[PDB]
Amino acid sequence: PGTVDKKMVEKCWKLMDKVVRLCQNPKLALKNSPPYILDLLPDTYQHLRTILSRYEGKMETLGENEYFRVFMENLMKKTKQTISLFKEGKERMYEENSQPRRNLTKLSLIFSHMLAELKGIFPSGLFQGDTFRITKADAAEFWRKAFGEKTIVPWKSFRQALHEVHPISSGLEAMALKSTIDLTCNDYISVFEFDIFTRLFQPWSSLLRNWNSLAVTHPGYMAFLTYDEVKARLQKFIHKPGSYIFRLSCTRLGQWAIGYVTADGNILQTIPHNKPLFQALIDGFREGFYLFPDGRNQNPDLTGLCEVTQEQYELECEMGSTFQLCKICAENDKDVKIEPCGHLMCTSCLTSWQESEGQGCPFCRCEIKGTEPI
Ligand code: NA
Ligand SMILES: [Zn+2]
Ligand SMILES: [Zn+2]
Repeated sequence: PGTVDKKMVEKCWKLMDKVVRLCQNPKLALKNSPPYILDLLPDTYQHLRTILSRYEGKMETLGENEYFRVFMENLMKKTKQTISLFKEGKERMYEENSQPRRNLTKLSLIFSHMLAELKGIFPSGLFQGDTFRITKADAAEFWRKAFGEKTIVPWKSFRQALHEVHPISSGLEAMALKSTIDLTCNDYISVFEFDIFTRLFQPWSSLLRNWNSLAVTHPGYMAFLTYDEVKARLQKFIHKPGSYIFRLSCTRLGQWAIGYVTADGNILQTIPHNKPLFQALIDGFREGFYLFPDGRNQNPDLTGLCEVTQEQYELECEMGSTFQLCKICAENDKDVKIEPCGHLMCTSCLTSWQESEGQGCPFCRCEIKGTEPI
């Protein structure tokens, strides 16, 4: 990734301007709900101006900073990808539920994560990547031992280092993990992304089993939603007290929020504090609040996560080995992803479901907007 100079910054601002103008189109009728691309790109522009200001008469130093170089390459690639999406999408961009339009939401989330990361690494415009404080102590010790004060690490190197303490036992597991951690979708892991991941999937001692059981195999997991989208989803279960879902929030990375239907006709949400999510969900099940994930009658049993020992390493190795298998047949490897639910399976099981007249996704019955080969 090349040195950042005045010309490159100029080209990025023009590319951002084009994306903003494409997204102002009244026919898209974007609601200002997060991630709101019409605020994010102006806000990213503004924070870059703050950086450039702090580095006035020091552009040669800023322009060589590795994080900054990688960020500006990604900003240019992501804006070009968004412009390309409109060009190829044509009138489908105006269909609220088209895949092109859902792809715009995905890019908008990425722009949101990129701005959060930039603000975290350049608070007030000054590079502070090398003094970034990782929240969880074990995760912080891991990063320092493997990487020192580095702000970003190529995925290939991050994987090899993490594997030494938390085995990544299969290629498919690695791809799923990368999609979870690499928020900015650029094949680098920053200290900021690592901080987020290790807060979400604490405790460190069972990191990857926590991730699998919360983000892969749990029907209550909604990934990034707004609170209005959570309420909209649970309102369908307003007459089933104990129905619950849990989500990430693009405006507050590193935290979970659990929405649930009460016994009195209300929907509330709780942000768990000083408690891993799985313990929050065990407690809430026992207490009668979190009974029916996404309104389903069956709730996962997370107590196997209760207690890096040698035993943890072996449990994670086994989970990672089984990860690649399609869980409908338990025979073929996963090789297709359903959109928009994101569930993975083999194409044999998808076909069999469809040939039997089965509707929507074989796991969750969500309508299939498209599929993507793995
Ligand atoms: Na990244
Ligand atoms: Zn299968
Ligand atoms: Zn599904």
